[PDB]
Amino acid sequence: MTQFEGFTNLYQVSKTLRFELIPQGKTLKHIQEQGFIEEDKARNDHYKELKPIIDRIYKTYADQCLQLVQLDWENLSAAIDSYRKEKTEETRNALIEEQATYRNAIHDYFIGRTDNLTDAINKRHAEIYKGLFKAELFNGKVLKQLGTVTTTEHENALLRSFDKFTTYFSGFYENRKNVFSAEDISTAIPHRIVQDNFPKFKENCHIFTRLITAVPSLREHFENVKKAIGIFVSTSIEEVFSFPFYNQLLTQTQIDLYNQLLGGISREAGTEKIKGLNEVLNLAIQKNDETAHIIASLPHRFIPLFKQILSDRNTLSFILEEFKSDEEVIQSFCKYKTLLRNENVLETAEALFNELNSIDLTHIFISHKKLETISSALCDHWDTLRNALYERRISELKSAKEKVQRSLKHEDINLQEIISAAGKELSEAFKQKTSEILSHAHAALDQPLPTTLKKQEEKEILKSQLDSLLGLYHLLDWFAVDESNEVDPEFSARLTGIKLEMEPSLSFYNKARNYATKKPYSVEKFKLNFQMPTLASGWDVNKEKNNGAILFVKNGLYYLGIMPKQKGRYKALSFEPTEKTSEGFDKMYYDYFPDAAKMIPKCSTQLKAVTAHFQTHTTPILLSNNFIEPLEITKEIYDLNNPEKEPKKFQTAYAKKTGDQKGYREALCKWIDFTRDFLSKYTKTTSIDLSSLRPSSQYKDLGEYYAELNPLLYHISFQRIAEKEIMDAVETGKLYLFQIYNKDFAKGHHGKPNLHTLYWTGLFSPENLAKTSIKLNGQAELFYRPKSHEIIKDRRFTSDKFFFHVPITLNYQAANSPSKFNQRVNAYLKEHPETPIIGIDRGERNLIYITVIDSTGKILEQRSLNTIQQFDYQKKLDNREKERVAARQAWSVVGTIKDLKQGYLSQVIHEIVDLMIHYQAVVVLENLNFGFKSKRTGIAEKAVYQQFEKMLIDKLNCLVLKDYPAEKVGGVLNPYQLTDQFTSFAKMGTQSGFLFYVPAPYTSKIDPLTGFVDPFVWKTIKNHESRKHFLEGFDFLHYDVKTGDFILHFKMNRNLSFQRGLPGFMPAWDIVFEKNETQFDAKGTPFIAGKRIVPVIENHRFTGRYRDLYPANELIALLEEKGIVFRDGSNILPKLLENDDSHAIDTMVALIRSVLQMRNSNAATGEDYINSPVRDLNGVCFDSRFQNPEWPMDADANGAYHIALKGQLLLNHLKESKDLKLQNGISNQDWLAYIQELRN
RNA sequence: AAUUUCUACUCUUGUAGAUGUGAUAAGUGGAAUGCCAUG
DNA sequence: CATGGCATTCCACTTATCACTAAAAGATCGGAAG
DNA sequence: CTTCCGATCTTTTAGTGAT
Repeated sequence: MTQFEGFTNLYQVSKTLRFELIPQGKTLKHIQEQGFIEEDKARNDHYKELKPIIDRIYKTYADQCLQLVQLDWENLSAAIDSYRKEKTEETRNALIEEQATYRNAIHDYFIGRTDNLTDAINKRHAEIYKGLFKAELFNGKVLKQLGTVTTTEHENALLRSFDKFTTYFSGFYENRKNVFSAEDISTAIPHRIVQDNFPKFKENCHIFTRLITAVPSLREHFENVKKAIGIFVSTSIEEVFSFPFYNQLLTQTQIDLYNQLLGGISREAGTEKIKGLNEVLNLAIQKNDETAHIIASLPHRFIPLFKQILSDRNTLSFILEEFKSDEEVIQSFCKYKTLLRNENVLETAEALFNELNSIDLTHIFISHKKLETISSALCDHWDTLRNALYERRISELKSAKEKVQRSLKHEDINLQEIISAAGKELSEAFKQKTSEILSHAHAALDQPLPTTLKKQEEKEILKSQLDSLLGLYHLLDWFAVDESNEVDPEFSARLTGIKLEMEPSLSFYNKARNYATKKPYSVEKFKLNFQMPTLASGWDVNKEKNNGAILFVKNGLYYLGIMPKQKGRYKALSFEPTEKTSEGFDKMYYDYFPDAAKMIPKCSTQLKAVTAHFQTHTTPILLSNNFIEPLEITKEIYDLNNPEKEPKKFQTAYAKKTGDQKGYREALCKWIDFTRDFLSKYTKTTSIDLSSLRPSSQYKDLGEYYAELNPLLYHISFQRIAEKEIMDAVETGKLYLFQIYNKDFAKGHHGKPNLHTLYWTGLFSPENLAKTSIKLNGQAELFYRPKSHEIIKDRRFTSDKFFFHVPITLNYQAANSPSKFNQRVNAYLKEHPETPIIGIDRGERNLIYITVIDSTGKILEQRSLNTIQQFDYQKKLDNREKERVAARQAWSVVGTIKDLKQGYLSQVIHEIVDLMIHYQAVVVLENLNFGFKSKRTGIAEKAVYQQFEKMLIDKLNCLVLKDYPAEKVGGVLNPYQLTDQFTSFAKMGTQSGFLFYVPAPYTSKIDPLTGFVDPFVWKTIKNHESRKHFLEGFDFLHYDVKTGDFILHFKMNRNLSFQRGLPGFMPAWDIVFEKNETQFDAKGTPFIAGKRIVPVIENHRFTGRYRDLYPANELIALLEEKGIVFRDGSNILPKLLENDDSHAIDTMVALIRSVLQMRNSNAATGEDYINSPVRDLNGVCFDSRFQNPEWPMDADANGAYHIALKGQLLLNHLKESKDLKLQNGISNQDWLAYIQELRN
């Protein structure tokens, strides 16, 4: 028997807290006199400007090392293909093994242990390889091994700035250490060139050979384009797509060349571009040949390879030089404008335009690749003047039309022919547009230019002027000025001259675009160091004179004290713990052993002395220093810790591979005895009690023992320290003291502290001191950021502040990582069938809506979350989005929307968890991958809502409640754990702890009462013939004289061409055209039954506005127009098909589509509602207007109800799932079968 | 109109809710501009 | 009035690793012994 | 006085986890 409160203290989580530091007294002065702010800023400046120097060494050794790699890829390809053939598990582990094998073989070159190379170069590579991740870089020791990077003296002087400070790069050391590891990390060289680029190359090989065997004609094309691109000149175009050629393509340059081969070199602007492989293949597919139909039947795009890590860009395509400063761009543009003006380009341009009215118009030609732009700009469609010329050339005449379009679309056409086919209205539109363009250009030239562009309006005016400029250029480039056909010599000469005169605006335009779109600089914080190499790396009392960080607690307040190096050295400053009665500070005492698995072998078995001693002789060795008693080390123990093999005999890999569990158990028992002896005899840990441990042979796994052991090591005490001593240490300058501070520690606050502040209070709670649930962690940094009743707006940026970041770990007593968490959740839900369900849906009126249901599907509660603390957030969302797109072409700042995002989502989250703890339910969300929405719904931007899952996940990872008692479940010391750690959206299945994921569609459109939804697709019916075929596909239709409603009876296996193809649970349907009489709700307001809302599409191609409809009244008006008698209950179906005019058929189709339109909404009038045309088995026409709380209130409420029902189905299957597993989503047919089944 | 930071309010010189930092790397998507084609 | 494939720049986003460290080991430096 | 030696300060390091 497990209970809901049992889901706590399951696994550790790690959080970071941020605080502002207030200096206390003279320490603010004394930090300035040492000037550590400027020194640290200079240090950090040296760091980021020296970082690109360092990785050049990494790049150089990577390129040198990889060029010797030579491997067969046949086995890896075979494994990949075999796993592709069928996705059984043992092939997956086979492919995993092959991937690890290839990764290790590639890493062998890096370590210098590869077999294929000789021993001298192997030892050379090893001698290099040990030097990358040490201080050998900074003194240039490894530079002697390379002699290739060849830094200048300024770089060497930069390297001299970090003498005796190499620990600053430890994080960078680890970051680059992830690179050269065969450990399947996504950010690693061998994982990239094994699992990322190589499958792409293999499939590119296979699609190439399929293209070759499909048609051999493009083999000539491919060799031709290789010769044109001039890349890989020493190999065949077949051989490059062969597996042995992947012995190249490891360095960046070959990757770049391959990508250029796929894409093609881009020349400078205004020039023809050399096409690539994908481009020529797309040109082949765009010819609409039967061969293209053969190609369209095949995959038809190569895939570029991923970029090699740490390298740079070395493309052959043209790179435009970028601008530097505002004054540069404005002076360049001012002088360009004055040059253009003094060149009098406008006057000769005007002379060029009016010349057209007094020239032989057939003697001037227009480029065939620009005429469609002119047709679009001067008519309602691009195809207007194209079809005009097409039908003119047709009119002056099967294959003849082909020759006409061939001669038309490719050849440049004289202007007189254009005028003859077009008409003088296009001439007047042309002269109007040219007048507008010349007016814009003249105004832009007359308009001066601002003194900078940091304001948006300056960017606007320059963008407008330069925009008019390249618009004029686009106007100028319309004319086919080439002399292949006739062209007027003086006119062409003046046109070419003026185009060359005003040419470089386009380059000016792109350079201005690149300069203005740069993100503006803002001031940043940087890490403080106080000349401490290891400032606050850890808190331990032994290291506290080296890490230099000491905490104090004073009557509720918190103080962090830093002592610096005095006269360039660590003066041993210490204090005396006085009585608790004495006034003063309470110093924290950090007694901590980091981890048994790393420290015990370090201080015990992997010392230099023991390794030397036991290499010489087999005699056991006694260790004395840092031990109260001489510690025995046996040969056997060293053999277990140093097995000359990957699996240690006490560790579980030995058990998994070997299988001899006896030796595994005995080695484990011996190891536990040894580490118990070590913990007994070691100086730091001899004072700790370990009586809570089980005896040695009872333990199951070593990791279990370690996870048991680690919480015993960590321990905090507190000692009162006299106040005047601390004051004297501060006044001497020997102690820098800050107060840890946030909003909540201010005196003017009352009630509801911030959650992080509540964590901080809970860390130092005496109960947490008794047993450690909240553990303070190491590696804390300090940041300095410079500067940037009536209250001052933006007060917190006015002056410089000292920031403080500190990591803490929650649920310390729990295990390191969760295991079988979903299994535990499924077990609890199996034991509790009575658990409620909460459904979430994204509405159109509401941003989000919630529904609470039981196991019986009864609505406990629905509620609007559209407004929280009486605010409409969708309004601000749409204003911010419209300013985003308005600033997009405006060359403005990009900005962010995500603060308003998470501000609304936080209140949503808080309401969600309040409901969750109140109801002890589960929560169902829609799968983000299996759906699509747009602006018709409120919040539904896919990027917006997908991110909303994330804070839900980690808030449910370590959920606490601010008003709970700290010792209670849901308090600080017992956080609720309900989910697992989020990794990636594509990673988790349908279940994440108590959360559940279901397919989005077929949720809102269904009637809740019986499970009816329209099965008919309506884009099928385009003509009255299809509409007639649709209306004949019906069973029986008659009018109820008693109820005054029109009754349609429908069966499956009819209109299957118009169905959506998903069968329902029952084959019978009885649609009722409800009479549009008045009806009343639960409250008493009248409403019209069957009322529908419909957009306007009367113009047959566009969408209008919304309007009302009364289908029964319009229906009876239609039959009175047709004069067909229907007050008899007779079959109206033969009577309707008698009148075969397309208008009548279209009207009845529209009416029955409208009554099949389940969703009814118009926010302009404010009516969002659901009316079911299909009546109940009780005969009740369902409406959401009835306001029954038993049924959903609104349409989005209906969707939330239905997604809750989907979750109910999924967990009911879990109840039937005896394997404790879950389905891979929910099939739509299964869903509608289920909902129709229990509804009917 | 305040905040470690962010959001919403403003009486409270504050309120309520959220808030894993740092470093590194890669990828994706937009937009603009050119080039070649197609409807 | 758009689409397809490319190329350059700029911006935005996600995604995917590592650390959450006391002590050994080694460098080095200032003051007494030969 | 230089060499050495013991103090002292950076720098690297140690490695678990399912029938």
